[PDB]
Amino acid sequence: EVIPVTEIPKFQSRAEEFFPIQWYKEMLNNSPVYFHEETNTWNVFQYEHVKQVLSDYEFFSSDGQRTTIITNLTNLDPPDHRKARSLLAAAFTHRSLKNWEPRIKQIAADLVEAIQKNPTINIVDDLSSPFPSLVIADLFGVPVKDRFKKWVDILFQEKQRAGAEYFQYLYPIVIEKRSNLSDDIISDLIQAEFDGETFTDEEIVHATMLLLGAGVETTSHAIANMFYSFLYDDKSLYSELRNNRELAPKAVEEMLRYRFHISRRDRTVKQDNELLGVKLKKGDVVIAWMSACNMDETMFENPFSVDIHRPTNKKHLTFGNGPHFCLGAPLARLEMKIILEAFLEAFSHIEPFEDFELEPHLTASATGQSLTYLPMTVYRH
Ligand code: HEM
Repeated sequence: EVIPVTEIPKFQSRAEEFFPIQWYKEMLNNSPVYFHEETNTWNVFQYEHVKQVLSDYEFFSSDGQRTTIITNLTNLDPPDHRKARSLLAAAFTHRSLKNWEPRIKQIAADLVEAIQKNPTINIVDDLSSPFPSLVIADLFGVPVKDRFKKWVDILFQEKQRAGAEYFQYLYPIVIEKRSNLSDDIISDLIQAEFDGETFTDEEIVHATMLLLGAGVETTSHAIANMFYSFLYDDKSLYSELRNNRELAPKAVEEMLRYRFHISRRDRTVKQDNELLGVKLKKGDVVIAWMSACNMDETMFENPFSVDIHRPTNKKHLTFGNGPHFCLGAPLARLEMKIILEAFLEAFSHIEPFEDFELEPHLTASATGQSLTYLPMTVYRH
């Protein structure tokens, strides 16, 4: 049973759903452990409850009958999760993340080089939408000619057709790489082994589709919302980053705490318990609202303000917590750092369009509402 999580807050505007800080403050102050009769869900907003739901799989299972949304990795609890996680993790080593940085830098340099003389840019079409698709295509090892945005657009049934077309495209590339191994994700998934078990070629195609669904639109949203913040939240932050070019990672971590909305994951209660202060029964569904708990003043001082120097920022739960903690988190942080650093090198100052209207430039997405357009005036020094 697909649970329509959109019906819990019932937002009055796309703009509110895009940045629901008023609703987070209401739930944290008045209703932090909230039973929603219409969806038959429990809803938790406080940092210590959200963290417990995400990680304590003995009590809060990822593999229940009801959900908020090809290996089903995200739907497995330990012990069955260990093999799937280990085989996919073979493509996300410390060595690969080190080797990816100069490749991702090249891609960012080319995207920014295309807009370097622009008086005005559109973050979405010029940067946030193409960049994570161009990156994942390079990291997969796709032929240079195919270097792909189309796929994830369509991968959003339209869905049956698109998945069958991706499969026919990639299946012969995996077979080819099995005989012709290179430093790319597909080659690392071919060589992966757990207790003598390996992926089949078909499983590797599915693994790449899971990585596309996990890592493209999420990263696009995170980048667009970071640039949104520089225009609309702390308008002095961009200047601070220009003045000290080592601050990019701190800025990325604060934009993942402050401007990624809405982050929520569901679990199914596995055993009766009152760990969240209320009696729950086996089969109950709990939604953990990570974006809300990222503004819990018990963990984050001055939580409704941008502060890239807040020493707790690295504790945000935008990537989850526990066994399912985002496999892509290092890559996501690297992509956001590299695109921000390339942008800072090109542009001395950015300004919003006085006439930009948010409501007409938001569309429904898996995370709530996403920018369709984000204009800015840019300057060079
Ligand atoms: C800003 C970007 C991203 C965000 C906000 C994000 C968020 C998340 C979250 C919250 C989970 C945990 C789900 C849960 O507990 O139920 C997760 C899992 C995962 N993410 Fe990410 N993600 C991002 C980028 C990426 C990228 C770039 C990749 C890969 C290229 C990726 C691959 C995955 C995978 C494979 C899992 C499943 C791990 C498991 O279930 O063991 N993600 N992501």
